[PDB]
Amino acid sequence: TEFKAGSAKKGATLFKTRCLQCHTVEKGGPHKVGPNLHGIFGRHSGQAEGYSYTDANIKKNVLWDENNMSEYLTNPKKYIPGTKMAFGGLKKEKDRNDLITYLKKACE
Amino acid sequence: TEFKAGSAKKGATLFKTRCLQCHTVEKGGPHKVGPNLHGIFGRHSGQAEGYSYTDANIKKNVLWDENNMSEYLTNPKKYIPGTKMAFGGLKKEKDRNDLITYLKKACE
Ligand code: HEC
Ligand code: HEC
Repeated sequence: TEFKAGSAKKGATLFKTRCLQCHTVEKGGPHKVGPNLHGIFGRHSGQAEGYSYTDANIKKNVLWDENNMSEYLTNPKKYIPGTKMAFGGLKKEKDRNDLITYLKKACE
Repeated sequence: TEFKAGSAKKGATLFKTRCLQCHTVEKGGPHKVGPNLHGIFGRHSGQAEGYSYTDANIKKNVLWDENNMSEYLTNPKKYIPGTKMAFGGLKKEKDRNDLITYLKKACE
């Protein structure tokens, strides 16, 4: 790709410190501020039921792959202008590789 | 995406006339000229076991999503220079949408 595997353990702690405030990853996990992300890989943006997405996310219709996800995480608002996800971004590719490695695994 | 759903039925007949000569889609289907494609979506290129891929496909490490797949099908050799897949391409987006619609479904 333009994405390579990292440390899932490192990625777990990245999740906890940077994403857990708003999201769950487990199957049967609830929506919070943000939507539960189980099964995100391969699904298009805006399709978790019971969550109120912005117009912007839905119409962006991103197919979530480890690769798209990387560009998204760099700068969410640059990627989906108008998203209400209030997260600045993960500028280091190594951080993103770690986190996505952990998401790839925990969201299946 | 930059890909929209079409006719899975139309996509089935596209498969039969243009891809079936070399590939199977069913779970438990054999490799032929080309590899069995069950589960292709979300997997990287070159990872079906028991198939002898070209150096080119493997190192290209494409993550197969309905979207990548479209660009691939336009012109396989332009996309993976050196691939031994001898298929010229499906130039009409509508044809590709139909076929991918059918693959999305039959390869799960
Ligand atoms: C609250 C301050 C957030 C933090 C921190 C993170 N996310 Fe988030 N995310 C949040 C919201 C409110 C939304 C909805 C956006 C909208 O415009 O509707 C999102 C969305 C996602 C998505 C898209 C999900 C989809 O189903 O399309 C993803 C892939 C995502 N968020 C991932 C994620 C990760 C991995 C984070 C840690 C770096 C993270 N988000 C932080 C809110 C919040
Ligand atoms: C024989 C003349 C082919 C026809 C017609 C089609 N494909 Fe093919 N495909 C063929 C080969 C020999 C290979 C291997 C390529 C190599 O360089 O190793 C491929 C590969 C694929 C792939 C990649 C699979 C992977 O696991 O990475 C895909 C996605 C694919 N072929 C799809 C496919 C479709 C949908 C076709 C009909 C339009 C099709 N191929 C035609 C051989 C032949």
